[PDB]
Amino acid sequence: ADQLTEEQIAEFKEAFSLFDKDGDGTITTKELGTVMRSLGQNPTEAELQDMINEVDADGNGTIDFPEFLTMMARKMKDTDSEEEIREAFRVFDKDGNGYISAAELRHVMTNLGEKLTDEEVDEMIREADIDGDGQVNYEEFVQMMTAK
Ligand SMILES: [Ca+2]
Ligand SMILES: [Ca+2]
Ligand SMILES: [Ca+2]
Ligand SMILES: [Ca+2]
Repeated sequence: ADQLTEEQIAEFKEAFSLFDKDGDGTITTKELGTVMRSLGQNPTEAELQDMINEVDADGNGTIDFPEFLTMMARKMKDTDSEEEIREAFRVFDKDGNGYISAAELRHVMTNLGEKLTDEEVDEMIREADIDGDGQVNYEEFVQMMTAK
């Protein structure tokens, strides 16, 4: 589904409180980055406050529960395993040997649902593309899909 079930909201409520250091109803930068460090990442507060601000409904820069449900919905629907990402990466890569070229990426993301033109594909790539090679790799892909 796109919308959450009473079981998932329940648990996104149990997670919400668990994360909260003060015990209020707002998550800060500091609170969530501590979980993000334990789940294996390492953003800074700054890199946190960025993605906080985008997803803020009210605007305030602290995370309320309907914006955690909006966050974690958008997470939990998309990501399965991480293994799902990998196999879907090497579904997208036509030959399969490494990289999804601009060409390959256009065609399969156009078959998926939004129609992309050349420059729409280039632009998706370019912001994430470290080599400047015009291809999207697995770490660039995982970075790219995270962003827009
Ligand atoms: Ca708090
Ligand atoms: Ca807010
Ligand atoms: Ca390829
Ligand atoms: Ca690249």
